[PDB]
Amino acid sequence: SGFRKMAFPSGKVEGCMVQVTCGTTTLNGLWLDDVVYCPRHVICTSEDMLNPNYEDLLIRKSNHNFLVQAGNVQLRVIGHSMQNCVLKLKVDTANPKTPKYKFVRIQPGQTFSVLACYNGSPSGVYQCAMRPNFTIKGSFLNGSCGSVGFNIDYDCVSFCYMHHMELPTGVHAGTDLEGNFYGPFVDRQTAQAAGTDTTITVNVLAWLYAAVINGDRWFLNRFTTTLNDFNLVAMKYNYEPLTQDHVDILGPLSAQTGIAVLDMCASLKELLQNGMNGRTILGSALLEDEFTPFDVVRQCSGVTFQ
Amino acid sequence: SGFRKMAFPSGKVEGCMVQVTCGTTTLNGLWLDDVVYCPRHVICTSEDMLNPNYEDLLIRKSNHNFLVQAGNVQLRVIGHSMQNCVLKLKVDTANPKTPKYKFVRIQPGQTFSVLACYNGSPSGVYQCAMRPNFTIKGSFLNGSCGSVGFNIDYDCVSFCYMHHMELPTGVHAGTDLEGNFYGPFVDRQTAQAAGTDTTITVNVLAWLYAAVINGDRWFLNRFTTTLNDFNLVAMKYNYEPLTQDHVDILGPLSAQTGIAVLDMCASLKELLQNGMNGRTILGSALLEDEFTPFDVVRQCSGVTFQ
Ligand SMILES: *[C@@H](C[N+](=O)[O-])[C@H](C[C@H]1CCNC1=O)NC(=O)[C@H](CC(C)C)NC(=O)OCc1ccccc1
Ligand SMILES: *[C@@H](C[N+](=O)[O-])[C@H](C[C@H]1CCNC1=O)NC(=O)[C@H](CC(C)C)NC(=O)OCc1ccccc1
Repeated sequence: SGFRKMAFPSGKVEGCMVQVTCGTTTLNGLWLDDVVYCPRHVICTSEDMLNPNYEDLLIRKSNHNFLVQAGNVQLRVIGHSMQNCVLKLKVDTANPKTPKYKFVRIQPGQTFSVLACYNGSPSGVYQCAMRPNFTIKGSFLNGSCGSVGFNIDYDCVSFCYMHHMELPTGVHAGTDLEGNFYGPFVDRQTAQAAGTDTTITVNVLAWLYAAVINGDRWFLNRFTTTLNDFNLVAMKYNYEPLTQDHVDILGPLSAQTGIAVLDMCASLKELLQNGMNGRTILGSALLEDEFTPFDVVRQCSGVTFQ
Repeated sequence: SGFRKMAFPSGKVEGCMVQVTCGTTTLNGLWLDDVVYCPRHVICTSEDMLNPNYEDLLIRKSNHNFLVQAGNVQLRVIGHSMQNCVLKLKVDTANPKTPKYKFVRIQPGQTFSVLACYNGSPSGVYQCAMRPNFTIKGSFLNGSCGSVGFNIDYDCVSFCYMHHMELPTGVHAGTDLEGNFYGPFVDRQTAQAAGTDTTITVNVLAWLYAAVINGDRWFLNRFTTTLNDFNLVAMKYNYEPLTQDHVDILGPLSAQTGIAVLDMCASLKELLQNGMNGRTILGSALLEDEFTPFDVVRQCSGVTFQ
């Protein structure tokens, strides 16, 4: 028993991290087969940052301008292109540690693991959700750009995130591995504010099922609700609407615990209206929204990779 | 910026996990050089568990009785011994992925990363503290025994924990890699209760410094306290006494922020006596005690491994 914010094992991704330097800027790249992927802002200087012209900046760069190191091994760059906000550096050596992989664009509300890197060396690993406003609440300092987000399914690494920037509010924004930003953000030091965030309702319900599976059941009340009546309460507390698709995704947890999803909704309604009155759930004094239903089933059933 | 419960990258440890089966029980082992380390209760059956006689049980086992697999590769066992509560299985193949490593016995209040494994395959990674009562608050199911705890310092893996059991209260207990239990626990299904737990005061102070470094400063008050006056308040709230050694360990964070440790103690005193009145600190509605001062400096300075 027990329930923790668990990251995926990072070993498959650690083998792909390199250091990319162009001029004085050094940041991380992802080395898969004979390609290194990194944020295109590696080619900016201090006072390009307001509105860089990335195409003009790249045209002035040759292959030798890019210094790529995998540990203490130099990788020779033999070609470069730009795809949206990522650079693709073709190198003369394929990564012998390239895992089975996929590039995925994740939906808001989904979770992934972040491998935070500096100078191409891993610092740590933690679990993040793509917030409804397309930001993540991470831990990133100068030098962390090109750190990636991923999920593992059996033997396959699904890369979903590459780190580019921190908004003046302290939340984080980045791209998929095709270099399209999540949300309405640009790789410029400009005015750009995150949308109002909302709480991921299906995740909160998943975590309450996790609480029940682990023996924390004090919040279960005796009532039921309709989906429409629940959603009127969700709206008032800045929660996302619960859809029939979400009800269906919670079906396995409902079955395991014997608690109908609309009965769990009535318990959540009471928590939102009344608070927790000093009580914790799975050691938290707040309602947790960064566990998906699939995260809960994985952790509560002991799903392994490969 | 930002502050997350960050685990160490797990790749160095993932390469050492194997499956050990003796009879019907399958669990995890740690494969370093030509030795596999695993909990000795792999040799028990269902109705040995109340008071197993491990020496008599092992005497009945030969090398072929132990089936060890590293992925889909069988490792042939060529010798076995027992050291305290761990088995050491000598194998015919040295692990080619053996990292630089050390066996350490950690002190209560220190943190480590856990790589949760089933059938010798990694499931996930999370950060734990050794509680003052020598338990950990983990996430472990049947099949997780032999999962290990570790810290990484540069290139060196310090193994500190091997998982053996869950107490009837839902907290977790295990050994160092010499097979000595942390705390007064035994590898028997007997009556054994954890001591009353206490909150790790130096860690709470470290996390309040982390909050200040990341811009969450609402709780800083204008007062100071003496160490003796602070400790009278700590005792009442079931916090550990703060020692001069702890004051000294908090010196780097004090310097960075300009807040004297006894000034931070006066802010913590007010939080304990008055509560947070619905306010969060680094997204938490409770005082967090599973970050060491060294964890905070590592995360806030971007320390990498190798
Ligand atoms: C990565 C750049 N790199 O590693 O070279 C960096 C991401 C960091 C900065 C601190 N927190 C992060 O998440 N990205 C940028 O610096 C980015 C560059 C633009 C061309 C997109 N700008 C940015 O994030 O500005 C905000 C900021 C900078 C420095 C400290 C705090 C916030
Ligand atoms: C590991 C055993 N294994 O993998 O084969 C297991 C640890 C688990 C059980 C569920 N939670 C854990 O942390 N350890 C034991 O089963 C242990 C064996 C004794 C000989 C020490 N006994 C034990 O933990 O009893 C409590 C328990 C068992 C099963 C479910 C919940 C609690």
